[PDB]
Amino acid sequence: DEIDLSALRDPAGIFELVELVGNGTYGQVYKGRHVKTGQLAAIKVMDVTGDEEEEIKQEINMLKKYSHHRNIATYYGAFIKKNPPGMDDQLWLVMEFCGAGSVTDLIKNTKGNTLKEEWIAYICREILRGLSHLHQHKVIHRDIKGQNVLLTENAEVKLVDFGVSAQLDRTVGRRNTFIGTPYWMAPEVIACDENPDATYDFKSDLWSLGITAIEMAEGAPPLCDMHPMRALFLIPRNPAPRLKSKKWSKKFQSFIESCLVKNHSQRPATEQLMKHPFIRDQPERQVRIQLKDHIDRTKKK
Ligand SMILES: CC(C)n1cnc(-c2ccc(F)cc2)c1-c1nc(C(=O)Nc2ccc(N3CCN(C)CC3)cc2)c[nH]1
Ligand SMILES: [Mg+2]
Repeated sequence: DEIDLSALRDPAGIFELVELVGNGTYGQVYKGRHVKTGQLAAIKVMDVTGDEEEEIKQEINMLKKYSHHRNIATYYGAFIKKNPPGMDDQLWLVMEFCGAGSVTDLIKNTKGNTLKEEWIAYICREILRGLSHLHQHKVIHRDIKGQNVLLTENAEVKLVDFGVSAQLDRTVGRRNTFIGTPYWMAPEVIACDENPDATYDFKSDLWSLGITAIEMAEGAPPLCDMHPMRALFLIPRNPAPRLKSKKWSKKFQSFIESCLVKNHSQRPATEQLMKHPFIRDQPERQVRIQLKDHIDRTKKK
């Protein structure tokens, strides 16, 4: 796990920045086009500062090792633009371009800001397959949310942004860093803010998945109205958030119930959530026509 950012080549005459599509923890993410081929790629540009140096090395290594997986946006390589001595250099991280954008963007471009149970089931399983791969390699994402779940032109689900992700040595290993997006953060993660003896593990990603499912169902996560600091206080003490409507199937209500167990000890693991009827029983690996058509309607207008 040794990266040198000196032997990296200049991106001039290879990739160019077309438009800004989003941002990722540290950096601004662009739609990059290859100068010759016209091949599209997601490119995160960020200043190589001493404060965010080891956190960028962490990301690259994690992407080099695990991004091959079909449910993780594939890392191609890195370039660097040299600013004059004393100034910070621009690091370019090139990656698979997810043409349809984020789950959050699909929600906003759907009637009543609510997705079908069958899309939520499909996406939730693809996220679980991505998380299962990561957790098996002692990885915690620690920032699972609609914004970090992207879709390709083929409506293939991809996890992105390993900027606040943890690499563990031992299987039973634990973390204590208060990090993530407040609305999606698990209670045992939020505990670490004030309590210095509090520790968490991979289970925290399965809570965030639970909130991401509610995000897809209702259009936004629980406590999205109030201030993040006003939300961080209630998550640990309030009862597990549920779906407002009862029109949702009993199996989908059961999946949110399984995901959002506040006590991480009683919470099911990744492999257990895969066997849950909501994940196991779906109409799969061919029939995603509705999604591919839904994003084609967005392309026109
Ligand atoms: C931003 C995301 C949270 N992110 C954080 N960090 C990295 C990243 C990028 C490159 C690397 F090498 C490493 C990390 C990434 C990352 N966004 C992508 C990506 O493809 N994003 C994308 C593409 C298209 C859209 N459109 C919006 C408008 N219309 C509806 C059409 C679609 C929106 C967003 C791929 N990776
Ligand atoms: Mg991949």
